[PDB]
Amino acid sequence: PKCPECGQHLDDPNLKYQQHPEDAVDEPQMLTSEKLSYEDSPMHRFTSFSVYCSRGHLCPVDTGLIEKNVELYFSGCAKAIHDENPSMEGGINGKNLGPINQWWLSGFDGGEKVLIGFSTAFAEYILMEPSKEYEPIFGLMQEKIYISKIVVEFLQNNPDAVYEDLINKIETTVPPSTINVNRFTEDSLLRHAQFVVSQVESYDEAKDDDETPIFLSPCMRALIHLAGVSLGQRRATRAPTKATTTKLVYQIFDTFFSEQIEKRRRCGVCEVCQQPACLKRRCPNLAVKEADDDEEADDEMPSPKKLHQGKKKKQNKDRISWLGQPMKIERTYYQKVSIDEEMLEVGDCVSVIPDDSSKPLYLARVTALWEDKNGQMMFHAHWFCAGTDTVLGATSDPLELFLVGECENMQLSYIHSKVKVIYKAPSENWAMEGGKTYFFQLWYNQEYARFESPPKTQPTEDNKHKFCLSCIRLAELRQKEMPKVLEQIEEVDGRVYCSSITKNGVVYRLGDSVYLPPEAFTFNIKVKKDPVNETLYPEHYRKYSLDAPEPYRIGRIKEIHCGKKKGKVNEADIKLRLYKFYRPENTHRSYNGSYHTDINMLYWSDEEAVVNFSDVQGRCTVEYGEDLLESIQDYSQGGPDRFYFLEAYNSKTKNFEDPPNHARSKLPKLRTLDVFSGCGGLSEGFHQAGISETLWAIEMWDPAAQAFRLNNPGTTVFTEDCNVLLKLVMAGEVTNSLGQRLPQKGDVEMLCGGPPCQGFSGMNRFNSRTYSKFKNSLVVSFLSYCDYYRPRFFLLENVRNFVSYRRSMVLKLTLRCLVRMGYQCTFGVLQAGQYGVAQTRRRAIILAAAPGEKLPLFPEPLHVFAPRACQLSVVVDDKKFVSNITRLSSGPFRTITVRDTMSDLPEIQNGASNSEIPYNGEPLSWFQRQLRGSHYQPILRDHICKDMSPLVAARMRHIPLFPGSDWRDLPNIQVRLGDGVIAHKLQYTFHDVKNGYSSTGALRGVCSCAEGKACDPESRQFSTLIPWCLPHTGNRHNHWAGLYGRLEWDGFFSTTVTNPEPMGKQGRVLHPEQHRVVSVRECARSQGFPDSYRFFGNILDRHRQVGNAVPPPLAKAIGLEIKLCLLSSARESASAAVKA
Ligand SMILES: [Zn+2]
Ligand SMILES: [Zn+2]
Ligand SMILES: [Zn+2]
Ligand SMILES: [Zn+2]
Repeated sequence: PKCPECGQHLDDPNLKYQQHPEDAVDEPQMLTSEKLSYEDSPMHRFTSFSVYCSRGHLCPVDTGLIEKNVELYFSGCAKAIHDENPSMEGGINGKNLGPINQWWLSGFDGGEKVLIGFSTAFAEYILMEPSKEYEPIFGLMQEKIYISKIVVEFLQNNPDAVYEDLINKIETTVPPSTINVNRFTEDSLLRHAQFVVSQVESYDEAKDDDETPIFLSPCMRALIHLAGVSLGQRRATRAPTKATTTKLVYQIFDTFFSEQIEKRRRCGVCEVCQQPACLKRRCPNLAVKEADDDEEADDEMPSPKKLHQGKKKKQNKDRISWLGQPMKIERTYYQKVSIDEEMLEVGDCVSVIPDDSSKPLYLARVTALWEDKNGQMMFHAHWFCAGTDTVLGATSDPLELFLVGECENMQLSYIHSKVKVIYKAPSENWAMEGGKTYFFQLWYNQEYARFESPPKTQPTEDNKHKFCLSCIRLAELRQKEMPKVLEQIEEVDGRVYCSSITKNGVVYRLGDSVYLPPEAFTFNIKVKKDPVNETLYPEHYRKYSLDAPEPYRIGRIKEIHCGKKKGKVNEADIKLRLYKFYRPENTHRSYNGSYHTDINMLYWSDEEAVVNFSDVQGRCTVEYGEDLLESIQDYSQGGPDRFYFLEAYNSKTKNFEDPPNHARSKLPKLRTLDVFSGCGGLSEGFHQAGISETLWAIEMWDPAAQAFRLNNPGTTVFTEDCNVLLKLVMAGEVTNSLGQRLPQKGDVEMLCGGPPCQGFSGMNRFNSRTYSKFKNSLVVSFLSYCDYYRPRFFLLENVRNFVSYRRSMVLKLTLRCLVRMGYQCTFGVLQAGQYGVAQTRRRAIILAAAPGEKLPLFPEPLHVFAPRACQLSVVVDDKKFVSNITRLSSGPFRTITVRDTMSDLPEIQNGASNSEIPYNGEPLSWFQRQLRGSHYQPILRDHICKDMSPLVAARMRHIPLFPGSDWRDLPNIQVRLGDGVIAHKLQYTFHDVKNGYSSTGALRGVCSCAEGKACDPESRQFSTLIPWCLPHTGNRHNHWAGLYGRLEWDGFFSTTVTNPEPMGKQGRVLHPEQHRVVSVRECARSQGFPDSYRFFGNILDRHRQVGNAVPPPLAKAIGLEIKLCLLSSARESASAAVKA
């Protein structure tokens, strides 16, 4: 019993038949009425409507029957186009009104004007209210339509919105009384995914701009993949931001566009492709792939080859003759001047023509001039680097050269011409200056991509002739790397026993402690599943289609025994006898040691080991706790590489005895402005490192600016657009609107900030479209703040991919900009997890130091972390750039786990709303002890989590506790959803040709596409415990591994969480044990925020605050590198005040 025209089942109890009114005259006759008074189709209103098949069954319109060619007829009261009355008053009745040509919509912009309309070969109709009988059908259609309105209006306002932003928008929208639904959930969006998506695509075709289609925003692409959407199904129709630049900054971006600015695998299958300068044949399937592809980068390639090592051509010899008297005599005889038709003097610059493999004319500075024992007239060439050959490439000034550590001896014959090379030195008031020939400003380090201030070491009279800065640089480096013996005692055999040695500029005496790889030495050693019920766990079959290393070994120096090279000591074969230290985990305690133990603590062991000095990783202080003048806490925080012991451990007895007797015995706070401050995470870390004071912050979002105020009372927190506050200082205004005191030149010592990269964040080459955005971006505004203020220190923090955006053009242009201003600058990727947080998050960091200060290094990882997460290198124009970081893999401390992070917090349930609750317990882990304080605090603030819908909540309760459990572990069971609502079972009705049958011979398919056919809609199940969408799109998305996943106690957070959603893109977000999502505080702990840190606004505002922040431990680490630059520069002036 099915309809041969509309398909509807006759046994369906919701089926209804059409009932005509009397008047009911057919379409043509109805249309010739005087009740009626810009298109060749009469437009009229239409109330009390009903849609039906030739057989008379009331029909939906949204179901695609019209498209499947099925003739649909209608009836009701036709009224006048201006008549707003939804009653059958001023109107004629019509019946079986001509087969519906197509249906349409309008009002996707202005007011709540969403009008539904029908089109017939006779006329156009603007549907008013439906008939009694047809009302429920038009009712479901009304829902579908409202959701589509919310989505479209939200996307016009908020493009760039992420999946979690949409879910919140939908969940939060209060539908009018007229809609039969109380509120829309994620379950609704998934149910009407095909409708919504096809409507969002329709809006794009309809109103036309040069702007990005709305179906391509992140939330929309996330929906398309998660739900099983078929793109391309067509339907219905109906001044730019200016950056406050400085002259300098403007010209860089201006003089880049005005140069570099130049100018397809379509699916075929879709309805868009299957249609014919008219063009709107833009394949949605290709568009999605392209947009998804543009979001991915390339993370290994060899060390870049050193320049100037190619062949050179010789110039013809006319007259080459020395002028003046020899400067010195060494087998070699130096001279101040030489003749080569014209005059060349020690210190001039020359051009050397190479074997033109690209034709780039080589440039050098004439270091020395001499005549070798064979009468060959030589010169030493200290090579220059063309800007187009530094990281900068094409963006650089073509007249700009750079100093390098590249120099070689050559015959005077290679010289083609003497070249004028000017040093563009900084002014006396370079700091107050904010707004032809070859020149150079900086010294470039190819490997690490550091532009720094020229050495400024002047020639001694002993080497006034031979003076090469590259030779001096190489010298220092070779002698620092060198393993040399400082003081030697007495030899036994052919091995000399010493009291002190050195390497990497670190001095190692006897009794000092050392770091070593875990493979250096050893300690004293130690010594199958059953079938699943597949009817109950039908998705578990999907469960099957390198971890963190060990921290350093530690030992105290007993002997420095050595070897002998014929005459003296064999500097290479320095050996070390050491006393082994155990970490509580190394001990029989193992994993049970590592919990409550101070990350700092060790145990003494009379055990001995011999290793090479070449394996020593560094020095560290291991002291006895009872022979300490301060408390362990005071000691441990006092400085880096500080470890302690209070007991000793006998491996044989497995006992802890007291240790033996032989085991015993101002900083300038830079005045900071933090643009795009947030709640102050970066300001916090920098405050902890002691290097700063944040007196000014700029944050446009009220809840964040409020939260920054709470935590920094001394700060002037501006909430105006930074572009306005800049135009205001560049006008002499001393105060803003509220009368807040504007910072001026000299006030700001350090400038930091995280500029958003809104409309250009993508990997492909620039366009007219993408450049436009970047040209006036906050990156441009931020660089301008740097140019006007001329701060001593600068930091631009961002997502790691900032380094790869637009073929690295965002990075290259940022560096070029810093260079034109005259700054020492560099870049690097850092992994948050390596500095003490239970989270994998990389960040691009752009450091800059003013001429006069020194350019800081990137900090050495303090924590051992998984290698997969620590991919720190950057490819720029197919050359591999690396930072000064040496600790590739290892480090002094064990990883910080989710357990360390939150194992102390008291239980909370889903929807937990009390912001101020007792702790109900003491801290457990070392980490917890740190963020809580070494005292008593009563209140636990922000241990608050989202009230998830009864459906989500029920799923969370059914996720098991075993580490690694996600949605694949859910049971296929009916659950009473708190209210009247009942979460039903997922029906397996299709074959999965690729996945086979279950162990019970059951089907695994959930949609017709599992069999290779097209999707059959309304095979689409909703309000199921196992979400229908997941088996639907599983095979193409790695079985959505992690979705509804609980964090592992031993694990970490996947990324910075800003809004936890179980089917989102922010990773495993459920609590390891409790039937809820991670709390605001749990996230704050993942970010290494002290427990006393304050947040502001509603729950979501507090989640976004926490998640948007730079983790304070990463900022402390960076801050401490600034510490060394300050200390080092403060003592350099002091050891020069004496010489003056
Ligand atoms: Zn029918
Ligand atoms: Zn297509
Ligand atoms: Zn040299
Ligand atoms: Zn399907």
